[PDB]
Amino acid sequence: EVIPVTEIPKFQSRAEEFFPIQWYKEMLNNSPVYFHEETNTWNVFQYEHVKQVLSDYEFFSSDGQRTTIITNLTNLDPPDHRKARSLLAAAFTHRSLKNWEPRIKQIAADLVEAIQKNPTINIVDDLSSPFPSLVIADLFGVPVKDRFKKWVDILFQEKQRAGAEYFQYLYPIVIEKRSNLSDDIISDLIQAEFDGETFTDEEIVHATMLLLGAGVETTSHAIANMFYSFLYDDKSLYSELRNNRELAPKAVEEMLRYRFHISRRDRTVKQDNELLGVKLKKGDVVIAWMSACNMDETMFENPFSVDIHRPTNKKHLTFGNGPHFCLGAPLARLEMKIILEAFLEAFSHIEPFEDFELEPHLTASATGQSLTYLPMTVYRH
Ligand code: HEM
Repeated sequence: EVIPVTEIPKFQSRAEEFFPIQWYKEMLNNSPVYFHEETNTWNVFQYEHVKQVLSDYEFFSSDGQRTTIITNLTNLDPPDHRKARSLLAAAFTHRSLKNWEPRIKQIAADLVEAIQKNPTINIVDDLSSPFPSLVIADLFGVPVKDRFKKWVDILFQEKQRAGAEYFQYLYPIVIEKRSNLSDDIISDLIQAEFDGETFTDEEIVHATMLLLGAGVETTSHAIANMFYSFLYDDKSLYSELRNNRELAPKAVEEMLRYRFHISRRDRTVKQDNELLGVKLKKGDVVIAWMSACNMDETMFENPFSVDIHRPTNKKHLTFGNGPHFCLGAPLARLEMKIILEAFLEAFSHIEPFEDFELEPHLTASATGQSLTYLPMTVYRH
């Protein structure tokens, strides 16, 4: 049973759903452990409850009958999760993340080089939408000619057709790489082994589709919302980053705490318990609202303000917590750092369009509402 999580807050505007800080403050102050009769869900907003739901799989299972949304990795609890996680993790080593940085830098340099003389840019079409698709295509090892945005657009049934077309495209590339191994994700998934078990070629195609669904639109949203913040939240932050070019990672971590909305994951209660202060029964569904708990003043001082120097920022739960903690988190942080650093090198100052209207430039997405357009005036020094 697909649970329509959109019906819990019932937002009055796309703009509110895009940045629901008023609703987070209401739930944290008045209703932090909230039973929603219409969806038959429990809803938790406080940092210590959200963290417990995400990680304590003995009590809060990822593999229940009801959900908020090809290996089903995200739907497995330990012990069955260990093999799937280990085989996919073979493509996300410390060595690969080190080797990816100069490749991702090249891609960012080319995207920014295309807009370097622009008086005005559109973050979405010029940067946030193409960049994570161009990156994942390079990291997969796709032929240079195919270097792909189309796929994830369509991968959003339209869905049956698109998945069958991706499969026919990639299946012969995996077979080819099995005989012709290179430093790319597909080659690392071919060589992966757990207790003598390996992926089949078909499983590797599915693994790449899971990585596309996990890592493209999420990263696009995170980048667009970071640039949104520089225009609309702390308008002095961009200047601070220009003045000290080592601050990019701190800025990325604060934009993942402050401007990624809405982050929520569901679990199914596995055993009766009152760990969240209320009696729950086996089969109950709990939604953990990570974006809300990222503004819990018990963990984050001055939580409704941008502060890239807040020493707790690295504790945000935008990537989850526990066994399912985002496999892509290092890559996501690297992509956001590299695109921000390339942008800072090109542009001395950015300004919003006085006439930009948010409501007409938001569309429904898996995370709530996403920018369709984000204009800015840019300057060079
Ligand atoms: C800003 C970007 C991203 C965000 C906000 C994000 C968020 C998340 C979250 C919250 C989970 C945990 C789900 C849960 O507990 O139920 C997760 C899992 C995962 N993410 Fe990410 N993600 C991002 C980028 C990426 C990228 C770039 C990749 C890969 C290229 C990726 C691959 C995955 C995978 C494979 C899992 C499943 C791990 C498991 O279930 O063991 N993600 N992501």
